[PDB]
Amino acid sequence: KIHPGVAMTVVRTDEILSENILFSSRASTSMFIGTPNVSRREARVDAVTF
Amino acid sequence: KIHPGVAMTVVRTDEILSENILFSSRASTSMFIGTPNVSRREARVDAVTF
Repeated sequence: KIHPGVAMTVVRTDEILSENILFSSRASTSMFIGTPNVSRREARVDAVTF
Repeated sequence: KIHPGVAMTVVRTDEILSENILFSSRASTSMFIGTPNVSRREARVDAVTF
């Protein structure tokens, strides 16, 4: 319990889960909504994936 | 530059980029041409290749 020649400086991060409030005024962004499209990704003989 | 007792015959190949005139007579072959088939290969959601 004797002091060495140097002194340290601890640095740490503290993760904090926080409920936020998001605001955005009207007429903020314009959007284009496209029609959905379906296609087979992996045509397994047991079960077709879509 | 003394001529030795043996004679030599050099042989070299010369590759030549030529042009060829092709002929055929009237009604040489008979092209049976069928109607082509169409197969959608890539069912991509951006542009489809047939």
